[PDB]
Amino acid sequence: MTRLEVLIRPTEQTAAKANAVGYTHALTWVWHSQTWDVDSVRDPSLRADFNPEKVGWVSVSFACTQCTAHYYTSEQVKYFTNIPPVHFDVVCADCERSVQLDDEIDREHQERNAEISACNARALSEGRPASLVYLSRDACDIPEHSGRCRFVKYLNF
Ligand SMILES: [Zn+2]
Ligand SMILES: [Zn+2]
Repeated sequence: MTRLEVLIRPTEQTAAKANAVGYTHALTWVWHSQTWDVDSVRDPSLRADFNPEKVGWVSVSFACTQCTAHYYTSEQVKYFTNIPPVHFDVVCADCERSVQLDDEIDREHQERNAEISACNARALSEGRPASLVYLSRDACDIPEHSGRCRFVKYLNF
């Protein structure tokens, strides 16, 4: 449960009338779940048309660029109209983790390939063929990588 505050202030074309009645801004808010607790979701600041006789909607849409997670909320704002739609097209909290695995996959390939190196060397000292090959994403024998890498179970065995 996270509050997202939205500040609305008059456009240039309505600012004089807003001043005349002394109503210079609206501060409103909506709420969102943990899915959208990410750095790129920040309290917006908007310009809209002050109008003394209308109530407008502010709409805030969230959508993940990597998955189809999405969320729509809205709130009424007195005396402001034509409020720009707010869109957060972001990488959601669950997808943030998935793209970061690249640093893990790479580290684990480095480790494995060190062990492959050692096995090949040992084999050359025992008079067996040194048949193992280093891993990459296109040819990987770590079972937990399957999908992120092309799992080739018997690559090195
Ligand atoms: Zn996502
Ligand atoms: Zn791999």
